[PDB]
Amino acid sequence: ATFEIVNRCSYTVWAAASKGDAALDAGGRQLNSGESWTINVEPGTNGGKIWARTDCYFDDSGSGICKTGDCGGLLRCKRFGRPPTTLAEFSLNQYGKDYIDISNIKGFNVPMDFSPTTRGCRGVRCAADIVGQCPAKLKAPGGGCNDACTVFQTSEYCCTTGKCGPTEYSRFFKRLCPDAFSYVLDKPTTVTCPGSSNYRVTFCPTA
Repeated sequence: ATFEIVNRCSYTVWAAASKGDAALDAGGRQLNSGESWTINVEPGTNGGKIWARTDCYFDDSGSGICKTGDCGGLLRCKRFGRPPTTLAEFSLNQYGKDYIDISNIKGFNVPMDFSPTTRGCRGVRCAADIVGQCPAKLKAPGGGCNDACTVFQTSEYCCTTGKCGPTEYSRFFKRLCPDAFSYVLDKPTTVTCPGSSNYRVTFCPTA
């Protein structure tokens, strides 16, 4: 599958793509405002994620730090990033179908649209000003709005027992972005697409 990753933000982001134990394609790249990066994701990829990182500094060797979404200090991510990270999530060619969603379960840093570029399904978007409206106790100093599990580490927020309900914090994310996951047992907002669809992920789709 092809993913086009587009930075429509007025600021530079460092895109990342990983399935948790490996990079997808190159794994990461700098995107200046307006730049597009096309990657190729192997069919059958389960549990892939794409996200943006902000305020990064990398040396020549591709080693450094980012204020949101850092993946162990690497430009080319092999593992998932540090919250807060708005997440584009996908599993491809699962019994004939692709499954895509946006998630705020690991917080929010950059607004996002995640849409197919081929026919047969709809896209999803979370583009509200979640950082500006973020509850005081969830604000991340480096930027972004943390999820409550990251901040408080309780069974209820992290849904550790497999039983949990919505919370005042999850409802905040859900109010602002109804089409994104707001906690682990949220009513699924997953979209089913034809297997082997292609996609575009746009950072800052409205601005």
